[PDB]
Amino acid sequence: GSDAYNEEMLRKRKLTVLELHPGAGKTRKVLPQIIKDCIQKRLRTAVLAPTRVVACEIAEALKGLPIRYLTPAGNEIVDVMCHATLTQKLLTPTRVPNYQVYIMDEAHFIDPASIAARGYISTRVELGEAAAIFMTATPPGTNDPFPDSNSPILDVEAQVPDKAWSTGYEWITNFTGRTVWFVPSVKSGNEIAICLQKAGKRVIQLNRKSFDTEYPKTKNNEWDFVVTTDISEMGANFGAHRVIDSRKCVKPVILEDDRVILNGPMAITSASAAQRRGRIGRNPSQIGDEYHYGGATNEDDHDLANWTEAKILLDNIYLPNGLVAQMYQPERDKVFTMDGEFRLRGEERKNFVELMRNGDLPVWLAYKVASNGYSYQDRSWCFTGQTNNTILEDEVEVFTKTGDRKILRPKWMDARVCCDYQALKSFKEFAAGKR
Repeated sequence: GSDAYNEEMLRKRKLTVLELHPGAGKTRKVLPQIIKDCIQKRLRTAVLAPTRVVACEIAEALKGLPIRYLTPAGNEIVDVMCHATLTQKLLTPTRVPNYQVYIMDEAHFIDPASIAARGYISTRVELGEAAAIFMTATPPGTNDPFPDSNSPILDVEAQVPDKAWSTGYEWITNFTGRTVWFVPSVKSGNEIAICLQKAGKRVIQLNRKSFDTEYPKTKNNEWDFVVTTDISEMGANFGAHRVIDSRKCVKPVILEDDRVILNGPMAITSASAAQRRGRIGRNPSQIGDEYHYGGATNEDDHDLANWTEAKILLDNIYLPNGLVAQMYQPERDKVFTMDGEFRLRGEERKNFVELMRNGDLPVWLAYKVASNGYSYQDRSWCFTGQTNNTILEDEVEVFTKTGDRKILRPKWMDARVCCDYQALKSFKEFAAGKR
């Protein structure tokens, strides 16, 4: 694919993918060119970043242009927001400008709200109401683990250990410079960190929890190893020389529409493998950048909660005249449910929104509660299943809004609300009517 923008990509019915090499040297000389042109042509433009990190990067690039920065809360016709901000506005009937132009950065993001916004955007574009530009090193549909790069990358199939080692693995410990090592879980990373410091290496550990505090500590490069989960596949830049990829993740997976579990280690998609690899090969300067990788790559991931969630969101975004919001074309092969299967109506839909918005419940859980006639402030469903016992140690008592010391045992189990301590406590709060 190509990285070259031209102004013909802004006429209505156009959907373009700019396949950019990872670097600031293109996205942040390109995005401004597109935005200047949208201003030149008086086009109501929406610019969509995956995370808060990438929006503050986009804002920097566009400083001194008339841009409005949106959040969940007059001369500017160009609005910057998170993928999730768009999808939220769509779900919760809040007025959104008739955007003639959507620019989605990291348009591979496999996050329920991203998929669903790609679905809505592509639909509007098909109908002749808008143009769209999706920017991504790894477009949906592509299946290439080793894409184009800025510098050459040396790709190396290798024995990569998932726990500490005493002997062997000279290649890992010899290395002069700087390594990003992608792991499935923190515990696996913890084990590997300790092994590394028992070879006098210095290791920053990045995960969803540690990220905001530790990501900045790597910016000054006084480290030999960053040991990271898939948090670092998106909006995370390093001065590294090589990448070691286990080629594994842990994902929320649906078993049985009756249980979501966190299943791993399993094999990552080719997009994830490309993004992990994509931390190196960024600077034409640095030529001996390497990528040592473990297991194989797998695109059969229908099981993932994320794909059912995206579809739940999409079915609940409304369009005039019996039109059907479909997924971006390359991602339709992931949805197996009928169009409008998950559509909720009136009371059920308002509760669905409030349970995600004010409830902080996963899309899947929120759907299951609203699906079954249950209201926002009714929490009876938390204590009226069986063998769905959440446990601290050995059985979690809770002190309700209205009396009892009821035992917590919800009708539906989502691992994502009892996988942490902050997760569980937050879910305890919820059963207890206390938000």
